[PDB]
Amino acid sequence: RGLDAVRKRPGMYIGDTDDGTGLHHMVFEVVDNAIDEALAGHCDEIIVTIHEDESVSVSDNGRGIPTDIHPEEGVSAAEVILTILHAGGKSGGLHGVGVSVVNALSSKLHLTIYRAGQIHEQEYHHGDPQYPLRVIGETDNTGTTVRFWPSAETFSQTIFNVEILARRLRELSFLNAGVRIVLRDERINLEHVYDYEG
Ligand SMILES: CO[C@@H]1[C@@H](OC(N)=O)[C@@H](O)[C@H](Oc2ccc3c(O)c(NC(=O)c4ccc(O)c(CC=C(C)C)c4)c(=O)oc3c2C)OC1(C)C
Repeated sequence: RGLDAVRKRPGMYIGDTDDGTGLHHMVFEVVDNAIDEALAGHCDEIIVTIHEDESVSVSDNGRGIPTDIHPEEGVSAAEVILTILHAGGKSGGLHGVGVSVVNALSSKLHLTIYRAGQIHEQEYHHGDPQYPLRVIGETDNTGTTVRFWPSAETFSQTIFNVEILARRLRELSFLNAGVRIVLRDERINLEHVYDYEG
């Protein structure tokens, strides 16, 4: 029920769902979550991939979203982040809502966390967890990957424009010294790297 308010008023949260601004806002909200991990001093690389299947991945080398079950809540902290709107201040719509809104408006979302020597994943359909967050391997790395398929029920157009993403990612690179920002478009075999060390 945590995501019901977003399913009911997608436009209020993400912006215009027709003109493509709301659609690209979905990527920017996930990137903003990775930028916060960089501002916290924990992340210095963010990779945005537009996939052949038209889904988008955002991967960071941050701490990784915490995976521990808060008995209070009964589920992994990550599931709380993905299925409950935060309480802080917040293309039209709201700026800084983060991944909960993106989850709600995605037909599918796949979460991978690299944390505490372990690889954890969870899948959502339209914001509903399909199974509890689970361990699937070991890793020496840390960070978070969010891959999402924006809902064809919510957005009249679902094809990401590599130029709109590239232009905003260059602004963010300039605004965030020391963060290596990579954009990959597998549809056209493009890679851009923006690295402003300052
Ligand atoms: C979408 O998640 C975002 C994160 O996005 C990314 N890409 O990392 C990032 O923006 C930021 O991530 C934080 C924000 C706060 C803490 C944080 O305070 C940590 N400190 C702890 O000792 C800790 C350890 C376990 C634990 O369950 C929690 C609370 C869990 C939270 C805040 C989800 C905190 C920690 O390890 O990781 C943190 C992380 C990874 O805030 C989220 C979780 C909403």
